[PDB]
Amino acid sequence: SFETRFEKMDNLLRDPKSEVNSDCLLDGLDALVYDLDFPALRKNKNIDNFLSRYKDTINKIRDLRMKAEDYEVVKVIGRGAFGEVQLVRHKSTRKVYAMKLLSKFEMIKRSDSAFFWEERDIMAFANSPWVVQLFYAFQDDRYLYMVMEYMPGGDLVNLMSNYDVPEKWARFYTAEVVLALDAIHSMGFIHRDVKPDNMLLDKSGHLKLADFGTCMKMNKEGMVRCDTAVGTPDYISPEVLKSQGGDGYYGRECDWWSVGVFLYEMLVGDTPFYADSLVGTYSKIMNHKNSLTFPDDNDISKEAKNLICAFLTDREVRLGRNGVEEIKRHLFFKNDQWAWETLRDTVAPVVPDLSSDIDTSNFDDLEEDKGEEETFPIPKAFVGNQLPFVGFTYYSNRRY
Amino acid sequence: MSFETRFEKMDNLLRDPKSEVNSDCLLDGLDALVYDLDFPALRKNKNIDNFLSRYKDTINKIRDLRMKAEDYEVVKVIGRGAFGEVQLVRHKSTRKVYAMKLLSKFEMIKRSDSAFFWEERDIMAFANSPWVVQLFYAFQDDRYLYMVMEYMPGGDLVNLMSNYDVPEKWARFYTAEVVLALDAIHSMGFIHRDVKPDNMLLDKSGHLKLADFGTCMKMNKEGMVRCDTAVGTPDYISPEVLKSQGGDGYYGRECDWWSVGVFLYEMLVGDTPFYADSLVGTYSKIMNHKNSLTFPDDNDISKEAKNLICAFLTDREVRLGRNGVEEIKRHLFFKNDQWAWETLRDTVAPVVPDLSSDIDTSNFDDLEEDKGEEETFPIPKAFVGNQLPFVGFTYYSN
Ligand SMILES: O=S(=O)(c1cccc2cnccc12)N1CCCNCC1
Ligand SMILES: O=S(=O)(c1cccc2cnccc12)N1CCCNCC1
Repeated sequence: SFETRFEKMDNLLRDPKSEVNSDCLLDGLDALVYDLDFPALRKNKNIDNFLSRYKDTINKIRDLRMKAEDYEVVKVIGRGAFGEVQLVRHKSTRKVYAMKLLSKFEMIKRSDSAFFWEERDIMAFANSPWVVQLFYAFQDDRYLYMVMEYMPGGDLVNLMSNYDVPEKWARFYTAEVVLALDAIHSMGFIHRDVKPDNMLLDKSGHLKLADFGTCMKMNKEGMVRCDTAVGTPDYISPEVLKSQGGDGYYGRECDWWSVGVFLYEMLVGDTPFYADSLVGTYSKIMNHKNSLTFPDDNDISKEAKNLICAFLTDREVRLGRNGVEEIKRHLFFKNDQWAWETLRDTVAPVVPDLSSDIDTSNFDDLEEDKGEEETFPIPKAFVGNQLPFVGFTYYSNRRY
Repeated sequence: MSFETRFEKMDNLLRDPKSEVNSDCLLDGLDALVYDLDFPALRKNKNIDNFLSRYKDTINKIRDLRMKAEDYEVVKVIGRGAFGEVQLVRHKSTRKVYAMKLLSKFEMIKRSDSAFFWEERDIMAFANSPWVVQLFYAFQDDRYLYMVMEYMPGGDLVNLMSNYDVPEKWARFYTAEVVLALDAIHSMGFIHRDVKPDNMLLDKSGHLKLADFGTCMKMNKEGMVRCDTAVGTPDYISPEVLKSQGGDGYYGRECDWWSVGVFLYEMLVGDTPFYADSLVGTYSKIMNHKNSLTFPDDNDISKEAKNLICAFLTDREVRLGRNGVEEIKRHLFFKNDQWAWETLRDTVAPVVPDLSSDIDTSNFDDLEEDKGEEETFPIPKAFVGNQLPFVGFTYYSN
């Protein structure tokens, strides 16, 4: 029908998940002009003509659309390959955020994943108090930007370095993590990289997961097929580690194993598979059956040792293989301070005391500035480097 | 501007028809970027092979959903030449009759001239004047631009003049409607440059409208328009536009009035005042208009008619209409007791077409067969971008 058509087309233009919404189209055009405006390319009439036709237009667009200079960088609060994360204040709204920058070039400079789609998707649509929230995603010719909510409480790595974590606390966090992961699993993802670095605390001291660059959609059997291991040395599960071209087919248990590693570390202060060198940790992980030993410390409760072991074991017998409910029913969690379904409503073990909306006391210092890093080389022929990053923008068609 | 402002100015830009970034335009940019990239040679680049593999599913569905050629049933061709054929079409779904124009993307690309259509699209889509043929839909594909306009069943003035020995009363009426039409086009800030009987069409009521505006241009600060472009059929073209072969020339709107003069002479005489066997012949006689312009020894043509024709057919500097349209309207030739300017298009036309059906083409000559195998673009080894000149042409009405 002539009506049905105008409508479907209207929906494809609106839907916050359509590959051709205003966000995708404005991006598509923005990408083109960006990937054409080079003297070597302008030699071609069409290109030159087109660009002059859209010169005034494209410029007005880039001034109306969300851009980097719309934010006042309060301070850098995290770095990594592919880019950094900075405490920013939106110049116009005065609203404070944690904006994540991603070097378009760096990711293109061998990253073999396009990981950022998962992260954009999850943080933008999860709508879970366990997931860091993405408010805006925009880009330019050099960086991807992810305007997320700021977690003033800092990460769990920082917390652990400042306190000798008592069981009560360890229980609380392990519990919030378990609920957080369960929520991510519910969205149909295996996290694959559960670690204290990605565990952040809000202004109330409650946990949220950030950084989902390793998340991968589970199949109908609830499994994942991967020939190359992903994650972190200390926390990678024996199966994700051994994952080979021979198959590489594991379930969500790999996350629970990591939770065990997480628990062991809070109580002990060391990782269950620490070694002189990374490669040592590798051997100790595969040999978990023998390498998993607790130091002679009379303070790790029976239950704690039990759960840690229930997690740090071969997938087939690992606690969690039979849904999250069997983890929750473990004795280690048995307490008289909270119940699972109301946990994030109980008072946290460490509540941050913040001086201002931009208080970064719970984040280690970092240099700032650096000096504009090298990006793509000026094209001699049409390369189209902005094409892989079309539709990343989350601004014109976001969900409400 | 607040964040709310900025956000909304942008969100409205996506919905404005008069916007180059409207959703339709943007959808072109993508639709196009798929065509001028989906070549085995270009697939080598991953950013391309990936970009295309991602939008394959989507882009196809899009092209099928949007307004496409096979949405129209071609009733009969009613005009050809230029870069395509004007055909009588009935919308398959709405069952509405339209005059659809086609423009070979390749043909334009081939012989430069791939920018004229912007003016025509704009004027016919936004003029909103009864003196202008209306553009309802403008869509495209990889090969043709399409301009779904309103059908003018009364045919053109060329046809009318070939069937009647135009009397003065009639000549006056049409000259008057042309004058009003052009003035309206001038009001939008355009110099027409190509006023001729071919583009003068009559509606079902026998009233004039201008079609084909692919020669109009925006008047600069002082109301002029420089230009350098070859000239086809100079019969109606003015001395200034002619002496402007190469950009070495700025002319006013009075170039259109000269054409109106040519128009009037032809209706009353039956031939163009500067006709010659060759194009260069006509051109020469046009330049030597101070001497070449003669009237036959049959004083059928009235005093006023001879005056106006001469008032138009003269050097720009002294040409009638250099002091606004009002001095043309006040000419005696138009002095009559049948109509007044401000109500002219409300008076009964000298020739009202009698139509048999909504698809009656009796007032249009049968056209030949093209037999043409419209050449196609060659497979590019790099990025040619033969779609970029036609990006933002797509236009829909509400
Ligand atoms: O800056 S973060 O990358 C970071 C990522 C994502 C969202 C964030 C929200 N607020 C603060 C920091 C955030 N981060 C802080 C210290 C370094 N460890 C990783 C967590
Ligand atoms: O068919 S047309 O091309 C034509 C052009 C533009 C709009 C039209 C609208 N209705 C009918 C014919 C139309 N045309 C009549 C015959 C040949 N002379 C040129 C004008």
